Amino acid sequence: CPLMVKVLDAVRGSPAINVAMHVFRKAADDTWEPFASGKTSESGELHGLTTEEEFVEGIYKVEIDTKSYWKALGISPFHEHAEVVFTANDSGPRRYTIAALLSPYSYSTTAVVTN
Amino acid sequence: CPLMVKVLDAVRGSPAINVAMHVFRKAADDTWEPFASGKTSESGELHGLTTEEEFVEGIYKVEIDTKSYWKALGISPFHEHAEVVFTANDSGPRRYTIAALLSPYSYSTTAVVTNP
Amino acid sequence: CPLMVKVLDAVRGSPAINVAMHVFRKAADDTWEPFASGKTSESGELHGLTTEEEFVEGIYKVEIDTKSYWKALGISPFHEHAEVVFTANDSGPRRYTIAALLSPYSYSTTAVVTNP
Amino acid sequence: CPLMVKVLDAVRGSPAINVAMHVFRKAADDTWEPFASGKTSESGELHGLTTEEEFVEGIYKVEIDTKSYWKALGISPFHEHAEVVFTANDSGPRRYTIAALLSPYSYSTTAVVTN
Ligand SMILES: CC(C)=CCc1c(O)cc2oc3cc(O)c(O)c(CC=C(C)C)c3c(=O)c2c1O
Ligand SMILES: CC(C)=CCc1c(O)cc2oc3cc(O)c(O)c(CC=C(C)C)c3c(=O)c2c1O
Ligand SMILES: [Cl-]
Ligand SMILES: [Cl-]
Ligand SMILES: [Cl-]
Ligand SMILES: [Cl-]
Repeated sequence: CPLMVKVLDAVRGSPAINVAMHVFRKAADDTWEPFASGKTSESGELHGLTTEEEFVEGIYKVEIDTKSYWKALGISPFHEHAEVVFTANDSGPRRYTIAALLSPYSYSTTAVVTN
Repeated sequence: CPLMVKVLDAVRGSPAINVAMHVFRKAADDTWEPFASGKTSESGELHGLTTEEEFVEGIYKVEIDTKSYWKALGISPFHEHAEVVFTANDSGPRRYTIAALLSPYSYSTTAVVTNP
Repeated sequence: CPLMVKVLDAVRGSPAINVAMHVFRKAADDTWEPFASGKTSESGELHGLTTEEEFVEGIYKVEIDTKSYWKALGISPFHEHAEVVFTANDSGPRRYTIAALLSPYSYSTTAVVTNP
Repeated sequence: CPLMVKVLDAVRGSPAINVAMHVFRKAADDTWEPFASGKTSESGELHGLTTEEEFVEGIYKVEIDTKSYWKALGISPFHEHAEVVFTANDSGPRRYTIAALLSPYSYSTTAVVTN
């Protein structure tokens, strides 16, 4: 898997578990084509979204349903979702780990791109 | 103003100047309609995007063109843009300051919401 | 002022009001000497800590009492405090804005350094 | 190991490798007693700092030498170091992962506390 997403909860100090997200690829008509989704594990991770053959160069969006997470906890959130939009593989296939750290009125997202 | 955006550069320790952004509002047919746009000033701030009367309840998206900012400084960053999507004014008018803190492979965004 | 600190609350989307902090300056004998202190205002800002003449070159530490802030809101946070340690004015006088963004198990801190 | 530290580099999109840090425990005279140190691995992690028996309740500081890291990269940094100060184990032994995300003029630190 060349794409993994990890989500953490800055209020509880924990992995953010059962967070849903969808991954889209930008089509030629500039619309977002869904192609993968899942929800984070007990470790806050979502693995197995795609394969090296399928994950070709292009622009991808990860839309993380943070609002449902905060709703489940009874805490009023600001954002509808956290969106991470990036071009992949522009220099060849890489492993991408996208990390998101969530608070009700703020989030951070980082990419760690390795070999 | 009821909506202000501030952008900071975490590599240089400075305001992020001349950063373009576009704001959109979700229409009744679920499409993103253009709402306003502008570029940050020398203080990293963009003021005057809207007015209290125009900024009605709805779902708004701010798309901040962080990629062009980094490319002009010679850096090829990870993100295409930083997007902030939120419901505004659901419990009456509020003032929103969106802050974005930028690095080449990371950004943070925060909102400070005040009751006018 | 040459040194300003701004503190924001990422749980409530608000300035972090009445947050205490102490500033220290490293002495010639390598101990931390008291330099200034104060609490944030209703805007989450603490101004007036020092002056251009007093704020000489050196290593400064700002210790922000984030634990008391969260405890007064009913939260038992992870950190005892947020500490910001930095060399100031090494290439002549600068203006420093330190920003801290607080959550119960996380904080971020940023500096914006401007040449007066 | 009840204490692990992970450091990431927000400029390069990578683990922050060979970052030195020291862990201190606050003594009865309010001074900081060193007790563990190390440098991060190729994955940006530092494991094996302490043991469950030794890591008793108390106030601990992790001082991460971020300034040497940025110096090694030729990039002017703001902070002398990143300090993480916390009380441990106040409700019994936990596993603590301290994460730090570094930029030249900013850092973030988070704690994930699990079982
Ligand atoms: C593939 C590799 C060497 C690291 C990818 C990776 C990871 O495997 C675990 C991680 O745990 C983390 C746990 C945290 O509490 C945390 O704050 C981060 C940094 C995420 C931010 C502040 C956007 C990370 C983080 O970036 C991170 C992370 O980037
Ligand atoms: C003097 C100047 C051009 C900017 C200094 C400055 C400021 O005057 C106000 C600010 O408000 C902020 C409000 C926020 O919600 C916010 O998230 C930031 C970013 C700083 C973090 C994530 C620690 C800042 C921020 O860094 C900031 C900031 O750096
Ligand atoms: Cl932010
Ligand atoms: Cl603000
Ligand atoms: Cl962090
Ligand atoms: Cl983790």
